[PDB]
Amino acid sequence: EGVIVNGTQFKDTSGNVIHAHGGGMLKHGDYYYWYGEYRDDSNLFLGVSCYRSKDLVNWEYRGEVLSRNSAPELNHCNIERPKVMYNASTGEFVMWMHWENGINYGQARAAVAYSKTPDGKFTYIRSFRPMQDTGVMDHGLPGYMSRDCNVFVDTDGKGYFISAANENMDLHLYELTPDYKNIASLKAKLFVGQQREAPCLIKRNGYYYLITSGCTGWNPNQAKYAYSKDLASGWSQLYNLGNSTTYRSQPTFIIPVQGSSGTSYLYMGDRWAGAWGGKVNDSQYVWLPLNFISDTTLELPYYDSVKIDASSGIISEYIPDTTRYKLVNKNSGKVLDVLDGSVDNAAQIVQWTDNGSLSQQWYLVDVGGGYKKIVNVKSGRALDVKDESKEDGGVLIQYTSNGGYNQHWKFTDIGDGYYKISSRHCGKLIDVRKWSTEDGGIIQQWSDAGGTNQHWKLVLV
Repeated sequence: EGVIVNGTQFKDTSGNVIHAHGGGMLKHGDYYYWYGEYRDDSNLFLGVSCYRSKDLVNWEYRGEVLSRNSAPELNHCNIERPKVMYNASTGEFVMWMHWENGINYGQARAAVAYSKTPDGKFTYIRSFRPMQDTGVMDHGLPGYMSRDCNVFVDTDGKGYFISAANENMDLHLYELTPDYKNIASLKAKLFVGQQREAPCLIKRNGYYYLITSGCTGWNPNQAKYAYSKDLASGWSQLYNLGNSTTYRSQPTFIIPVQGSSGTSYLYMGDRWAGAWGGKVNDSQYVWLPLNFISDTTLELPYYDSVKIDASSGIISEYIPDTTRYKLVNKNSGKVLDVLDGSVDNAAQIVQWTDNGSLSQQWYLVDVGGGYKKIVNVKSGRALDVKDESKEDGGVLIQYTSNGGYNQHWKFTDIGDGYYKISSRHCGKLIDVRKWSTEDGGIIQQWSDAGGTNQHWKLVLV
């Protein structure tokens, strides 16, 4: 039962609430290590927790690899977004983070630590604003500002540290020295004046990807991403990721989960309790699979429940009710299908002859109220009203799950095993365009006219 429930606080094997906010993860040996921080009664840095696991669902407490006791300046301060990277050369784990006074946010500096072991007590080194010796001044103080940050290890073995500089208006990508504990140079300035936060740096197939968020404090916002063949330059424009609120979360880290089947990239986020006036420690977590339609096209779907099999390297949606269905039109006798049985995103929904194929099989996932999610079997995509249309003739497609109302459907029994399936957005029914009785008939959205081309029978298979 490797299933995770988003919008909640995961519990460790001990039965206690996991506290690793703004955290990250590292895969070393046979274990996945989850690091993170958590405030105390005075909303100050208490400790940087560390959880260990092989299945990625059941987590074991391993103590605080870093504490407010680890150093004198760690006593009364703010530490957030701690990340851990491994060095092949040295063989020691280097840890980076964001340091603040605990009185204000004027000291936008990075902090470093390290340990010979992953779950061992780390030894704090120092806090500093990158390029302090260069003499450069960034808003009153010497050295580039460094708030929201993240780490990345390239294929060539070069370490990288990224953080928001120039008043969180610019992103700075710093190249680390071979030891990962210091900054060698300023690799590049990314997305200047665009004010991107909570950056996540990853790589797939000679393509670098930078998942960022907006700057709106606790309030969830529109996450975006970009790609490039080179870290120095060639970066693309920002492309929207997830919905307008990134599913009520903020991106924190993205790691590749490799297994026997292949590689699935896991997305980690934080549902900051600050949104509803709660303390940081009451923040919940949101984990989702990061899918790659193409080298340039990324997808971040929201599943209220996610199934993970770290062994096989598969991250997909968890369907509570695996019961398969066919939707048969009353007038045509054809069933709900996907054009050319495609698994592509935004593929047109059409009616077709009952041929017992996969594309014609659908799950039904309850989502509260009288509404439900109609999910294709061959492709985990959901029945979607294109562009959230509210008009007659609005085409229906299969699209990535995004919690949108244009993906919620209510079934209304009209008798004899037939239903009127109305959208939650406007209330219009699933309709076969022009009463079509042939294969490939376009499935659309239309007002309840009482026609038989709007009546569908639910048939178990």
